Parts: sequence; C-alpha cells; structure tokens
Amino acid sequence: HKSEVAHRFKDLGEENFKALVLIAFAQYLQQCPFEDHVKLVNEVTEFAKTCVADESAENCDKSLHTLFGDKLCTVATLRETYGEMADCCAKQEPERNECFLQHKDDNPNLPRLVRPEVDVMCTAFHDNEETFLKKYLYEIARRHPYFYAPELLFFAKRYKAAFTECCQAADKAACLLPKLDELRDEGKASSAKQRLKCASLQKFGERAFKAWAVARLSQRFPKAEFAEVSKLVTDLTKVHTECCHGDLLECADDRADLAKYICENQDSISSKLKECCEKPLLEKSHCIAEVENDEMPADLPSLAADFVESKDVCKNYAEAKDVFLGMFLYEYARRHPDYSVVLLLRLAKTYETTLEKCCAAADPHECYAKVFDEFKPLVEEPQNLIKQNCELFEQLGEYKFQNALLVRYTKKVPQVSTPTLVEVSRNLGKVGSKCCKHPEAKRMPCAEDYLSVVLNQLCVLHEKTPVSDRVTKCCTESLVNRRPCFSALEVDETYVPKEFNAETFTFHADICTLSEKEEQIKKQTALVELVKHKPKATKEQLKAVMDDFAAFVEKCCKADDKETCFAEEGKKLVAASQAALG
Ligand SMILES: [Y+3]
Ligand SMILES: [Y+3]
Repeated sequence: HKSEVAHRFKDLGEENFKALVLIAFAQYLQQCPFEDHVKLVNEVTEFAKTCVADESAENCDKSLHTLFGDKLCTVATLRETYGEMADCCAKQEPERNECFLQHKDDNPNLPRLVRPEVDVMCTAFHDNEETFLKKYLYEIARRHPYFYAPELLFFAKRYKAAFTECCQAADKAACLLPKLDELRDEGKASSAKQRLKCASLQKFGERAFKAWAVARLSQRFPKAEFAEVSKLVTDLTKVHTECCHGDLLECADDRADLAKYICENQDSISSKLKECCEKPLLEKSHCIAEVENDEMPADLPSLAADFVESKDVCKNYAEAKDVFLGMFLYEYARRHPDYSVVLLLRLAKTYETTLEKCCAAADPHECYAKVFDEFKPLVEEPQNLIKQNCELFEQLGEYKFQNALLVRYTKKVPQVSTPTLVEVSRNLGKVGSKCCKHPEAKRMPCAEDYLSVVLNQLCVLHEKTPVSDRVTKCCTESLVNRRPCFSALEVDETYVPKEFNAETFTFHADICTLSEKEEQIKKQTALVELVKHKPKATKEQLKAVMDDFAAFVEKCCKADDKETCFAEEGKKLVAASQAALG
C-alpha cells in the first residue's frame, strides 16, 4: 500500500512487530536501559497503528530505512554515549543507513549474564510472561548485534516453552537448567556459523560462496533443474551479502521474497517444503533453511558420460566454464547427499584443474580419461576417518572417547593451552555421539556441520594466542582443506617434556562435591598436563595411570575421611606413575 509500516504490521502481527522493533533498536542502542526501548517500541507501534488507520498520515509513506533512521536520531544521548555513531545522524538517506551499519563494533563488553535461582525467574515469568521474554530479547540483542532478529525470535519461542513446562514440574531445576544450557550452546553455535559464513564471503568472494550454495542446494533439491538451482543460488548470494553487510531490513525482505518464491514453485524444487510453506511468513525462511533432503530421481543419467566418457567435454567447457563447472557440482552433489559440501568442492576443484591442463593438451580424451580415479582417494579419506573414529567411539564411552582425542591432539600440538585442548576434544567427542548414531549416508554431512564450527573456534582461539605455525597454516589455508590439514598434523618429535609440577597433580576432597561436568573437566585437564609432561608414554601406560587415577577418586569420594585418603594415597599414585614413566 501507500505506507510500508501498515503492510509489515498487518503482514507480520502486532506482538511479532513489537519484538523485531525491540531487537532492531537494541542492536544499535546497546547502552539505553530496557525501559527506554519499551517506550521506543510503543511510540513506533502506535505510529504504525496511525499508518494502519490513515494510509497517508504525517510521514507514513516514508521507507522503513528512512523511518528507522529518523527515530534512531530522535534519541537524546546519542553522541554522548556511543561516540562516532552520531555523525551518521547528520547525514541523509541512503548514506545515513550505510553510516549506522559501519559504526556497529559488535564487541562492547557488557555485564556478564546474571542467571538467578530457578524459582525467582519462574515467579517473574508467571507474573509477566510478555515483559520477561521482552527483557530476554533486549539482553541477547545488545550482546549479539549481528544476530538475525527473526532467528532470535525462534530462540525466544523455545525460551518460553522451556519456562512454561519446567516452572510447573516438581524439580524445576531438573527440567529448566538443562534446557536453558542447551539453548545457550545452540545460540553460540548459530552465531559462530553466521560469522564463519560471513568471514568466508569476505575472504574467497561471491563466486566461492556461489560454488558452496550450488553443491548444498543440489543436495537438498536433487530434482530441481540446474537453471532453477542457479536462480535460487543467485538470490541466496544477494540475501547472504546484505545480511553479512549488516542490513537487517534488506536481509529480512530478500529472505521473505526468496521464501515466497520457493513456496510458489515447490513441485519444481522439492516435495519436502509442504509443511514449511504451511507456516507464517516469518517461520517460512527458518523452516526452509533446515528443510530435509528430497528423494533423488532413480532414472538419473550416469554423470561420468557428460564429463569423462563424452568427446565434447572441452568444447562444452569452453562455451561457459563456470556454468559447466556449476553443472558438474549440481550433478555430483544431487547424486551424493552422503558427501560433505567440502568433499564435493575438492572434487569440483580437482575436475576444474584437470580440465585446465588436459583440454590444452595434445589428446584431451586420453588425458582426463582416469579423472574419476583421482576422486576415489579424495572420497575414501573422510569415509575412512569417520568409520575408524565412529568404531572407536562404540568401543569406549563418550567421556572415554574424549580422553582418546585428548591424548591424540596433545601429542600432535603440545604447545596449545590445556583449556583450548580440553574444550576442543570434549566438543569433538560430542560430534562422535551426535553423528555415529546415523548410518554412513548421513555421518559425513553431520560431521562437517559440527567440525566446521569446532575447527573455527580453535582457529579464533589460536589467533588470539599464536603458538604453532602448523595450526596457523591449517587456519589460514583453503577452507576446503582446513580439516584435512588438522588430520595430516604429525606428532611433535621436537617437543621437550614439561617439568613435573606438584600443584598441577594435587587434588583434594573438594572434587567429590563437583558436578559430573566439573569433575570430568578437572580429570581431563589433569590428563592433558600428564601428556604434556609424558608425551612419549604409550596408550597402554596412559590408560594404566588414568584407570589407577579413576579407581583412586572413586575409592575416597564418599569414604571414611576423604581429605587424607586423596593426599596420602594420592602421593603413592604419583610415585607409582613416576616409576613406570622414567
Ligand atoms: Y502469567
Ligand atoms: Y542494500
């Protein structure tokens, strides 16, 4: 209509409109208290009601960017609080929005999240459900300025459901706390993925993202014609570029436009969009993004015919290299949803390389004949790693598998800080228990998802604390070969053992009153420091000390005087270990 505010309000819903407006303003004004934002939201809401009533009231036909900016400049203490952001309020559209976007340093140290007792929150929730979820969004929004506001709304919907059920049950802490921790982990995991996707765009460029998207969309929509997948990738690239740039308004519009188009052509894209295209406008974008892979046509031509066996390959390559390479990805990706996107890019990379030499050669059809024998090792490598690692995950527990990784990676890079080694290994153990549950046809894509974000946190951690040139090489190299680089890491033979530190290997009765997580991390920290001090001790000898130490703790914890038991007999264990490890 004449006004956009009216449409959006009516196209979305008052309560959802009031939420997005709250997040939108909270992401910029990361200082102004909660009560201030509520006033900002109400003023905007009432204004939108005026726009809903009169389709041409005072400043009602203005664009969202314009209207948003005007209200953002209305704040009194703007240059007196945020600093350079106020110079943007002296500009005009569309440069003013571009300004605001620039001055958005997403690292303003804020008071750490203060989680009270389980009953005070439940009481506050019940008294005012609406405002309890409003304060949730505010506190999160200002802490994650680049977090996609709609995605934060699905995190608030789960937050309500958790509190709605767990505040009614007998043991509220044995329902809520675990559910709250899971969300907090899911939230940081979602955040990390967005910032990784964006960092990759600002490193390898649009063409690189396009290649990633083709491979992924072809896996999800293995029926959709190539011309359709290309058009979806072209829209996804523009959507991803405006979201990484920091424009929530254009990001949310382009996502809505794409969600609408996908839902209007589902018969020509996928049959698995039936229930996603049932939902409201805002949930369409989210549902479609996590949509299950469609079944692949059984009557598919052999992909080796049009790319190797054919004698028009070089001729069909010359016409449009990227189009032809895109078709190769499309055909390979849709035939192999059990492959990681990263593996398919290794194959797509290899094929390009081989066509860039063999097509300029004397006899091409002779040169690139055996190109599919070059993929076999590229495919077998990850498959062999998964099968070998998932087998070992069955043999031991989850915690016992983490101990195996602890030893494995400490021996490889013993210079890395214990906490980084513990955090990485524990996370990597949880990948095993969340992927090995599936069969071979789901494991690799499952692994890729989790490994991508686990390997990036390590790379970010190591960049703040540079320690190994090898780890720097792995983090700075091609994103495709990131995981292979870490896999290829050899045991450090140069490394000289850390000297024995009594403080490091002294435990008390205090450990008995630690949660399973706390206890495990204390024990796993001690294991890393054992390998850093005995890096050439065998899996045999480590297992011996670990078990001797495991039996040691589960022998005085809940025993007649546990304070002396863990000090007196604890010293004997150290001495008993110091006899077998020189
Ligand atoms: Y209530
Ligand atoms: Y734009």
